[PDB]
Amino acid sequence: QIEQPYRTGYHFQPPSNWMNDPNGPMLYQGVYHFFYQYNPYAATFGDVIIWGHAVSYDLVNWIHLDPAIYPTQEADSKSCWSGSATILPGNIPAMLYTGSDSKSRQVQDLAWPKNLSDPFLREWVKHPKNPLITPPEGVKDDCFRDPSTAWLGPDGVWRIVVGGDRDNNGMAFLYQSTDFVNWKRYDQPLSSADATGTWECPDFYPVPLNSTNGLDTSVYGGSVRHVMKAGFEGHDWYTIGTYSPDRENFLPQNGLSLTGSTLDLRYDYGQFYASKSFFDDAKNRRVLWAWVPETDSQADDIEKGWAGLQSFPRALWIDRNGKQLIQWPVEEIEELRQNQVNLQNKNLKPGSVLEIHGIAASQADVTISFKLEGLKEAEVLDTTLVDPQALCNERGASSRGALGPFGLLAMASKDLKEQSAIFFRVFQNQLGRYSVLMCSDLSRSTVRSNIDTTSYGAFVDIDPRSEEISLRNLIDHSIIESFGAGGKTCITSRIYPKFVNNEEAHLFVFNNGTQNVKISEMSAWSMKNAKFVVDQS
Ligand SMILES: *[C@@H]1O[C@H](CO)[C@@H](O[C@@H]2O[C@H](CO)[C@@H](O[C@H]3O[C@H](CO)[C@@H](O)[C@H](O)[C@@H]3O)[C@H](O)[C@H]2NC(C)=O)[C@H](O)[C@H]1NC(C)=O
Ligand SMILES: *[C@@H]1O[C@H](CO)[C@@H](O[C@@H]2O[C@H](CO)[C@@H](O)[C@H](O)[C@H]2NC(C)=O)[C@H](O)[C@H]1NC(C)=O
Ligand SMILES: OC[C@H]1O[C@@](CO)(O[C@H]2O[C@H](CO)[C@@H](O)[C@H](O)[C@H]2O)[C@@H](O)[C@@H]1O
Repeated sequence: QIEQPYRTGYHFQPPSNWMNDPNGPMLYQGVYHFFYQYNPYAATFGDVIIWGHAVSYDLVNWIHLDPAIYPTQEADSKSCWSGSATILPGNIPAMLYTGSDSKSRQVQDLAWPKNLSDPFLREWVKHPKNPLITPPEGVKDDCFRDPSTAWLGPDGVWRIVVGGDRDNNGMAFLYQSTDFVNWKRYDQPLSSADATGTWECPDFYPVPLNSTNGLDTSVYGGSVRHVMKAGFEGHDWYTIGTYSPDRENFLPQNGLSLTGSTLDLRYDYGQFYASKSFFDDAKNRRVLWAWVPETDSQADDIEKGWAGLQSFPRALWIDRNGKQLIQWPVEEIEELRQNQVNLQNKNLKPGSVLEIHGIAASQADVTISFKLEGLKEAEVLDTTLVDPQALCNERGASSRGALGPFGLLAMASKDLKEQSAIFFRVFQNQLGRYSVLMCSDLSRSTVRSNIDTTSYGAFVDIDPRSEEISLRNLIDHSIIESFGAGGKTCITSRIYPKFVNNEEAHLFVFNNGTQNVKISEMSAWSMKNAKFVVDQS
C-alpha cells in the first residue's frame, strides 16, 4: 500500500483541498509569487473561494503562505475569483480581481500589498472604492470577470481586458485608466467572437519576433506581435495578431475570429485551462501557468482529499515562422534531475516494446528523438479538415499503421495491463506532402471505473523529411506533460492507473507500426521531489 499515489512530486498544488485557476503570478523583488483559486473547506468547488498564496525563488520549490485575498468587503463578500497582477511604476504590485458582491454580481476589485518591506507580501489591503468596475450596459451580472494584467500605452494610459459575453458572444472588454483606480470602458471591446460563450481569464500580451525571449507587457513596435488569449467552450485558445493602441484595434494575423474549432490554436491540447502568463524581467522570459483539472470522479476527489494541479511553469515565445507559440518547461526544473539513463542509435522493430531500466518511472523527465525510415511508405491521408483528437481516439496505440504508432508508454504497469501511450503517426496527402500527428492515448491508462480516459491529439508542424520527430515528457504520478517538436505541440494528461497503489510504474519505448523506426537519442532522468514548506497560521 502506497500513500497518496496520485499526488505529484514536483508540480504545484496545495497541501490539500480544491484548487483551480492560477491568479496574479508575478516576480517582485527577487521573489516569484503564485496565487490560485482555493476552497479552504473542501476538495470540490464551493460557495467560498479565496486566493491561496505561495512564494518561490526558482519556480520549483515553494513555501505555502496564508491566503492573500479573501472576502472582507461588500465588493467581494461572497468570494474572490480570478485576477491578475500589474507592478506599477514606484514598484507597487496592484492586483485586479473579480469579486462576487453581496448581490451576487461579478465586479472588478483592486488590492495591493500593505507591507512592501515583507519579501513574501503576506498582507493585502483592499481599495475603499471597490468595486472599481461593474458589468456594462447589456451584460449579465455573472458574465463579467477575470481582469488581465495591465499595459501602459505611450500616452501614459493603462489598459486591461475583462472577460465576459454579450448575448453569448465572447468579449474582451477593454478599460482605460491613468491612476489605476478610476477606469472607463472603451467604446468597442479589444476583441470578440460570436457564439462562444463567456471569455474566461483573457490574456493579452506582446511577443518579440525572431527571438526566443519574453517581453514586458507594455512593449510595442513593428518587431512585436500580440497574443489575444481566451478560455471558452472548455479550452484555452489564442490568436496572434497586431495591436494598434491608438485605435485599440487587435487584428488577427490569419484574419479569423476565434471559433473554438480545429481552425484555431491552443497552448495545450489536453487538460489545460485558465492559463495565465507574466513577465520575468530577471530572465527576460514570459512564464505561463495553467490549471490542470482532475479527470477522476468528484467522489474520488473528496475521498483523496484534494483536487486540481498547476502545470509546470513553461517559458513562452513565438516560433521563428511567426505563426504559432512555443512552450518549454522553465530551465530551473533541470535542477531536479538525478541519475540519467541514455539510449542511442537503437532500432525499434515493428510491434516491439523496449523497457527503460534504472529510472524512477513515476517521476521522470524523458526526451526521445526518432529518425524515420522510408517516409514514402506513409499511409495516404489528407488531414486538411481532420480533427486530430477524433483521430487519436479512433486509432490508439493498438491501431497499427505504417509509420506509427511509435513513442512512449508512461505510467505503465509491469504487464502493460495499464499504460499511457504518447506517440506519433506520419501521413501524406495525395501530392506527397507529409503531416505529423501527436497522440496521448489514455484509453488504457487505468482499469478503474468513472475515470475520464478520453484521449487527446494534435498535428505537429514539422517537415519529417528534414527534422527528426522529438518528444519530451514530464512524468509526475497523476500528470504527464508532453512536448512534441521542442514545444510546438503540447498535451497535458491526467491519469489514474490502479496499479500505483501497491507496485512500481514502468517506462517503455514502443513502435506498433509496420515500418521500422530508430531512436537516435533518448535521455531519461529520475526527478527528485520539489520542496514544499508550510509557513502559515
Ligand atoms: C500493438 O497492437 C496490438 C494489435 O492491436 C495490440 O494488441 C493487444 O492485444 C490484442 C491483440 O494482440 C487485443 O486485445 C483484445 O483482447 C482483450 C482480451 O484480453 C480485450 O479485452 C481487448 O478489448 C481486445 O479485444 C488488442 O489489440 C490489444 N489489447 C488491448 C488491451 O486492447 C497491442 O496492445 C499494441 N501494443 C501497444 C504497446 O499498445
Ligand atoms: C512587515 O514586514 C516585515 C518584514 O517581514 C516584518 O518584520 C519582521 O517581523 C517579524 C515579527 O515581528 C520579526 O521577527 C522579524 O525580525 C522582522 N523582520 C524585519 C525585516 O524587520 C514586519 O513585522 C511586518 N509588519 C507588520 C505590520 O506585520
Ligand atoms: O473560481 C472562479 C473562476 O473560475 C472560472 C474558471 O474558468 O469560472 C468559473 O467560476 C465562475 C464563478 O463561479 C462561474 O461564473 C463560471 O461560469 C465558471 O466557469 C473563472 O472564470 C473564475 O474567475
